Amino acid sequence: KTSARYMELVGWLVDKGITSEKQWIQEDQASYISFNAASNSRSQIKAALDNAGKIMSLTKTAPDYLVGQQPVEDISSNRIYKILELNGYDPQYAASVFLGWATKKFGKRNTIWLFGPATTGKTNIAEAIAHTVPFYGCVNWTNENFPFNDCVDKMVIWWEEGKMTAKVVESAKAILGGSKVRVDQKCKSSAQIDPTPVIVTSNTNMCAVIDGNSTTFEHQQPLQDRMFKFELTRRLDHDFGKVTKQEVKDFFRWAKDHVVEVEHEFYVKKGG
Amino acid sequence: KTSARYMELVGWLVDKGITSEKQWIQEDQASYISFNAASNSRSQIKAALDNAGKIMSLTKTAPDYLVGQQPVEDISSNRIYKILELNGYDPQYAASVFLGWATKKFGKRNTIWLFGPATTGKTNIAEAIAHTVPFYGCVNWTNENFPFNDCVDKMVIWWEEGKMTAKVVESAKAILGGSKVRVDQKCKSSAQIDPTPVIVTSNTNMCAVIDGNSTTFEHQQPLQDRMFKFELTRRLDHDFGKVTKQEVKDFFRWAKDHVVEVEHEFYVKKGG
Amino acid sequence: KTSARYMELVGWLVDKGITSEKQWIQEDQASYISFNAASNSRSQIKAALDNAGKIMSLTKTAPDYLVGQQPVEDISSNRIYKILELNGYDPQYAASVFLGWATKKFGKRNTIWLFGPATTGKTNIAEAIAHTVPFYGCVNWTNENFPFNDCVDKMVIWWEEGKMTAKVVESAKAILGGSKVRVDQKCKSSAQIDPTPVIVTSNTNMCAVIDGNSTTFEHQQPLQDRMFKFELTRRLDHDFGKVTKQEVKDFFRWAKDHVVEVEHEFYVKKGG
Amino acid sequence: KTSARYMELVGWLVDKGITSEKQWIQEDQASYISFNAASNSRSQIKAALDNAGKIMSLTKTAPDYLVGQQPVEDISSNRIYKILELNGYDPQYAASVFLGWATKKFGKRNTIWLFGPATTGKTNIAEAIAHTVPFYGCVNWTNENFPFNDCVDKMVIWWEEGKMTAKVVESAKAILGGSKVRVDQKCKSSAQIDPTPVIVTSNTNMCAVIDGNSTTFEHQQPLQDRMFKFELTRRLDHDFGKVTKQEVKDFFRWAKDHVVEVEHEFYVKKGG
Amino acid sequence: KTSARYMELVGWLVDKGITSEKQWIQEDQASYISFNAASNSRSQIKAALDNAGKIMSLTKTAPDYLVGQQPVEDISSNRIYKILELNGYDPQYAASVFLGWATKKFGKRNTIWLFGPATTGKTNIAEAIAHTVPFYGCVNWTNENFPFNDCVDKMVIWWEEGKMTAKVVESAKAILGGSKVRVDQKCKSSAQIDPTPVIVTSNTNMCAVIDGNSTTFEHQQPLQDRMFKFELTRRLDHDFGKVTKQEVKDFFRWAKDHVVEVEHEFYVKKGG
Amino acid sequence: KTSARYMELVGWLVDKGITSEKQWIQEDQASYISFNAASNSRSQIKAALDNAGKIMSLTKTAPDYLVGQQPVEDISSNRIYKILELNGYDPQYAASVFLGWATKKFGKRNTIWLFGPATTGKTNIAEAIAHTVPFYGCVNWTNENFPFNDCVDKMVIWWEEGKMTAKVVESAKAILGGSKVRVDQKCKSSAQIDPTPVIVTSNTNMCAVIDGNSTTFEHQQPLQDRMFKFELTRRLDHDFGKVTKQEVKDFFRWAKDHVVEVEHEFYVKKGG
Amino acid sequence: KTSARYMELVGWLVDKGITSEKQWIQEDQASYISFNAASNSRSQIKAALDNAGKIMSLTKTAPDYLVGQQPVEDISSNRIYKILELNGYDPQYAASVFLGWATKKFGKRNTIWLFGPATTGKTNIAEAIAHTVPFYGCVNWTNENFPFNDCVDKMVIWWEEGKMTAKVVESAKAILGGSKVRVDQKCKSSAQIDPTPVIVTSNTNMCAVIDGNSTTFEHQQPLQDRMFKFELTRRLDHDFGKVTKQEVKDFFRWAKDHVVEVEHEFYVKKGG
DNA sequence: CGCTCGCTCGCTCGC
Repeated sequence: KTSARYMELVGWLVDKGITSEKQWIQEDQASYISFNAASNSRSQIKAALDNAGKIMSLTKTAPDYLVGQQPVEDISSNRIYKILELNGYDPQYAASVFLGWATKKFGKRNTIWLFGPATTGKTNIAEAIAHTVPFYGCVNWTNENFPFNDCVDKMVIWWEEGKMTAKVVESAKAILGGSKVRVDQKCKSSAQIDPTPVIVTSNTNMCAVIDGNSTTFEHQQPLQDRMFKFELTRRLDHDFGKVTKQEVKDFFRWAKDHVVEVEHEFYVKKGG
Repeated sequence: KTSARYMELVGWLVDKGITSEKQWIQEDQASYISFNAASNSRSQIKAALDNAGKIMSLTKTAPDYLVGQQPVEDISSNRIYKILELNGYDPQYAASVFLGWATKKFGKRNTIWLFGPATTGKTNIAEAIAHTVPFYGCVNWTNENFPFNDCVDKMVIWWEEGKMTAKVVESAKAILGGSKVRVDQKCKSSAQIDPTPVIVTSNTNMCAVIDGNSTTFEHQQPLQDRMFKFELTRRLDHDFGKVTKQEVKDFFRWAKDHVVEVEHEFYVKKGG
Repeated sequence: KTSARYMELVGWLVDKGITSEKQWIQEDQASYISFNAASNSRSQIKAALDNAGKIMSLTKTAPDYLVGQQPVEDISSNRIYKILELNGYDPQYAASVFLGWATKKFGKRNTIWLFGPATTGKTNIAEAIAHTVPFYGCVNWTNENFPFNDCVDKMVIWWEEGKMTAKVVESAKAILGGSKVRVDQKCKSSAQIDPTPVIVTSNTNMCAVIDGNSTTFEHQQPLQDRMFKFELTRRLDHDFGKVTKQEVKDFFRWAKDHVVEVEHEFYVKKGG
Repeated sequence: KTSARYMELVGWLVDKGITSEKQWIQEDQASYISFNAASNSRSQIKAALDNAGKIMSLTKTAPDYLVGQQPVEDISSNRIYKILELNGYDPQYAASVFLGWATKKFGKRNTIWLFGPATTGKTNIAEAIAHTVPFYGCVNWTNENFPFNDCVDKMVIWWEEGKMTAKVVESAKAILGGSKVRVDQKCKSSAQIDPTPVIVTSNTNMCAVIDGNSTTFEHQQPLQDRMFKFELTRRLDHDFGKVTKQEVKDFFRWAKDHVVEVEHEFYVKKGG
Repeated sequence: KTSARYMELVGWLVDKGITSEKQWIQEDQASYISFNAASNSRSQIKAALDNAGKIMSLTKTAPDYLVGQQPVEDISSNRIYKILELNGYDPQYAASVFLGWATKKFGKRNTIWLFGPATTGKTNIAEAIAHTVPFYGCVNWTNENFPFNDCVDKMVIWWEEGKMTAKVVESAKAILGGSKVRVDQKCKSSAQIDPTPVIVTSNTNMCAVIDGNSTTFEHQQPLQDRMFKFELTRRLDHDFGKVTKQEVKDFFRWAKDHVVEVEHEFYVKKGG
Repeated sequence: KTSARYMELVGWLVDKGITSEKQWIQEDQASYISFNAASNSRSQIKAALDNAGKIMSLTKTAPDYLVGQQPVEDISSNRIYKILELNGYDPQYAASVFLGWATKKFGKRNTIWLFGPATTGKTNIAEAIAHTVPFYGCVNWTNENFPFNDCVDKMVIWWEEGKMTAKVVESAKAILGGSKVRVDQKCKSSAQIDPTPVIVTSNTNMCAVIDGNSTTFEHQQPLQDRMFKFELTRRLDHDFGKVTKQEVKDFFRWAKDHVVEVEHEFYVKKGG
Repeated sequence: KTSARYMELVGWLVDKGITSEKQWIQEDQASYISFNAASNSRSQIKAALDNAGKIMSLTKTAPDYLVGQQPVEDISSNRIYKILELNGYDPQYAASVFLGWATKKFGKRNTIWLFGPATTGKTNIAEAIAHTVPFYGCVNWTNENFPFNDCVDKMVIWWEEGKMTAKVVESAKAILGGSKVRVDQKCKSSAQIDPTPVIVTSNTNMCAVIDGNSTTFEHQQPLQDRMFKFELTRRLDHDFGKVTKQEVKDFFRWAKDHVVEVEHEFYVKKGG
């Protein structure tokens, strides 16, 4: 009775696409109606749903999800290639670097840092790329005590606001460096931050260690060695935008199907 | 009688169209009397009411509920066109700006800010906009500790004056432009904030962030870049207010069908 | 057995009219004996009483309970007419203004505040007018941390004391101008505040808006436009109190049977 | 089980002739033991005690309760009369004023202040009069925004000390003249205040209106008109105390059986 | 099973006289073992314990508990008499004052003030006097007026510390003079204050009432006239105190066997 | 069925030896398995464990349990004597002081403070003294809600760290001064606080009243009078440590079999 | 039915090769299905896991787990030997020092300071050392309210980063020196500090006690005595890391089977 | 077959 129901719920959760509350309400909306019409208690169902969500968040990361089912042939039908050609960089090399960084094949340099203000248009593209996946964790830097709130234990962790001070750079260098360690949040919560690809998209200089109020350059070499620098030249135009998911998947599949030379340095040269 | 009673209550709520207790008491109050005379437990009724409210609040976008079956018909039929003609502006540009702010076509301009005294023409417009939508919210600054309370399950979020200290400004700026994040201010407050348009109506200047008890300047640039400037010079006459929903729907349909150029600035131009 | 008894109790409670505790205890006498001899209901009885109170309050108008059966003919018999003649004001114009303000069809001035001497006699008249109705809610400024508290389950709102700040004035201006918004009174308690005729009677100047901890005369024109200015000059002696209901009903009937032209000015015509 | 136990308790209380709680606990010691050994029903007992207190406060105020069937006989048989004769005040006029204030025959003059220093002779009399009534009320002025807390349906009001700030004076002025106002409670609602005889007995000067931290003289005319003035210069000597009930009842009967004409003014004449 | 256990507990509380918790836990512990081995129901046991406590507290008197009948046969035997003789006080007068204060036959003077530090010998003497009786009670004062242990129907009130602000000064004189006062504990607890003798023991100056941030000298005479100042400047030699019950009984018998004349005032005539 | 099982569990717990949770888990752990196989209610098991702990604790005070039953007959047969000879101090005087402090002979002095560095030998002595008793507690300043939260009938308390804030010193002086007080440490847990022997072992100066961040010399006299002081000279010896209960028992026996003079100061006499 | 499942789980955790619940769930496929079909309670499973962990920690120490049964058999084919040859250090001397430090017989030496940047391969070695042991804890030291919370008797603790304030120096010395004390973890939890070594691997300075914003240099001798200086400023190669447990066990066995000179110093220079 | 008290489970507030 209970075991069969739990197995059926696990099978229905595995053979579907439920993640957040909005997606679950938009997809299968009859579950809430059935629960309201039946009994007002589903502890086993809630536990099974939580287990399925944890298995989906810890199972597939980004490489098993960004693999498309059909590679595109027309390179002019993608906005990413046009943006890369207008900015002044190689599109194939950038795609290969992105595929190598998202697969966990770089090593210590597992953090991509961007440059530019909020009027460049890259923030919307980054938000769309972060929301196109299932689990997503935004790094809300609002206090100087706990930098990671609800962004731990997800799929893709990205930062869109907040500046790291001098009291958090020592922890960021060990968290974003790509090492598995168990860290306790508040008191009754102890998670394990694993090595995942985290993209940093801000405006200020991330390598400048802001020691409270001033700026002290005492450990910029490790932050520069374990960090990247991808600058954007051409900004976003008017009447052009809205990053979807099928085009991104096709671009990822085309970049993975044709791998070329991939470099490993700090400052990216003007190639292409 | 449990499942059958819940099904009958759901059917009566779907056919009668009741949202809260006030609407049910004002309209057909026979279902509530029957439920009170029959069983004594109100947990199922509360769960059904919460489910109905959630289904009514989450279903589509904020601009999808303002488009009626009537097309153009008559352009001049509301007080907004008369106010724009008396002050000296264009109606087409204002309609395009409203359609872009309600649909999120600009990306950054997703908040309407007002300025001027109460005897000029803003309080009546705000009251009409709040009364035109039943599922509207208002962030009343009653306390200086946890002012953000009723912020979920609503579309039109109101905003008034008050000593807004530096605390939740960083979380409100990410929600006023278009994002999805949770903000906790007390005990049970874990709830995701959906992207919806927020209207700001105040008598004084709300562009400067207050530092507890004094008006200072710290985060005025993001509020000026995300908010929209709406200056006024004409005085408030007589018989202003009480706008029906049909005129608002006709204006929204005319603005969505007849669109001009796309602009992105703080002030309002008189072109068109 | 239990359902029939509950239905009989609901019918007896609906066919008796329960508005207060003391009146219900002085009128009915076998209800307590029946409840002690039967079961031990509480939640259902409270819900039924709340529903009956809501249906009795929000269902009709406040001006329908003040109509009389015969109009008054002697102008030197009622105390209100004598007070209006001794104060030096028009009686017919004042009656027409009161009838227009009580019907909710006057405009933006839905509140009437008086400013006279200390020991005059208006306090007894205000208390009699507040007690003449069944439901009456006073604005007691006991807890300074919360704004409006005693304002649900009533209709007649009377202000006695309490220093209103800027936030309280801004929250009250949204309801005193004819709008409808949700005002919070505790920790998560939203309720629809409908527009009703609020009568203000105190000795302090209500035009001076306090700016939290200091005094700043900044909200004068809107406070003067959204209200009137009814001052007194004559003083009453001993044996002038004890306002009944037949005289008030006769005065209301005489004012409704003869309605003149209503004006709109802050300064009343001192003629009498 | 509960209804039968409540009926048995009511029958035992009616057959035993119990009125208060302390006397019933000190005398009828078997009823409490039986209630503790059987079912524990405290809510029903509290409701019955509240109903008995309300019935005692409604029927028979102070003159019909503190008036014995036997006469006074000798004039020298009361401490209050001896104190009034030694201080120089009129005894018949004071008795008439007390009978008029305790009977509701004064109208707006329902306030009596007793001016005195430290150990003079009025504090002990006030304490004895407050302790002679089992269900009396005391002004617990221990907080700023927390005025009354235990004075609902109390015909006897005791006052010892406590300077009220400018935030409850407007509510106290309307209640001291025999009115009916709703005060803000410390919980979240508001109780009902009935027109009972409230006496004042402070130590400093009650004529100065404490408006927060200064003295207000512009609004002192109504407080002076709706108040009395009593002075006591005779110090409390040894072998003069112990106020009982038979002497007070005899004094009340002698004052009611011989009423004189007193001038209704601010001060009290000592003629006679 | 439950009735027999309740009867055994009542018998052990009545005839056995089990009042202390540590002694009852160190002696027989069969009731706790039975309650742990049985179910979790303890309403009857709690009611029996409350009834036993009420029966033990019902008794205003300390002479039958402290005074005995065995002869001493010597002048000096207890340490209290030696301390009083070394400090500079009368022996017979002190014994008469103690016998008059322990009997509760004074009337107005029902307080004992002790001047000096806590290391002199007043705290140890108070602890010995409280432990010499079988039923006693102490209530500390840490915050303002919330920490109240148990003192209903007692005869000795403890006062180790507690700085009362300008709020309860007018109520303490009436509560410690010969009347009652309202008590506010947590929430669902309300009682009165009977005329019991409180032993005041402080080290600073209690005559200067702190009014929040300053001093007050307007009602100190009323609190000083209803008390007995006892100067205790002679400190101990090397760990003095620790009086048992036999020594206290012998001292009480020696003080009662030699009674002299003692006046009723505030200043102690130390003439011996 | 339940009573017999509870009696069997109590007998099995008494016929073994309960020390703490870690010792009970390391020794016999079949009680939990038996309780899970028999019943399922954890309340009965918790009550049985509490009864067993109370029965094991109710045996002796502290001096009769810490003193061994084996004589030495020589002054050179313990590590304490060697440490005292190396650091330069009197052995007999130190043993007498320890016997007087552990038995409650000084009265006002009931705390032993060990001053010096961490690598001296005081930590091992403190650990041995804490492990020599079965039930031992510790007071740590980790939580900012309650500093003295470890007080559930503890007979030996050890101090290892924690600042001395201006708040708990007044409560600690009444417990460390030898007086029958009942100070509450949590919420509704005002038990009989007896004068238990407390030991302090820190490296910094514990006589500095840290009032936030500075140091105010105003609450150091009672802590210095109720505490001791010992200035060591020898550091931690290499290859020497881990004192057991045998050395403590031998030292206690040598101090009890050889009693000399007893002083009452900080630095004791070392002549001998 | 749960007793048999608990016994089977305990047996599988004891003799089987399972440590946590994840390994037991991933091992047998039918056991997880049976546990899901039985019940949903996890308290018994958690208790069994805690008992197994306690039995494994009390039975086998860190020496029996870090040392293997077979040696490496190669004095020039290992990662540790290559790192020592590249950094300039002795192999046999380093192995002897490691065996002496990881034995728990030095007295106070329980940590090891390390320098150099994060690109020297120390992070990979720390991750391998943390993954080679089952029970691994972290030092979450960020806020100034809670000191150490993730230390519940961990066998291998790794120090990450954090500004060590000047207040917990005594608590750190009592934990790293083998001082057994019953210190509280947070508020509602407590444990016993056992003598276990904690590894230290970071990039900042451990001697600089950063007290919030300043730097305290008074405490340095205990940190230098209870630590081991290890240089790591020499740059190594790239594309290395990923150390398993077999190599570490072989190195430990080779160091234990061939012991040379062992000293108790601290400043370990690059010998050889 | 009906009245009543003890064992056990459910709604709700404090910390």
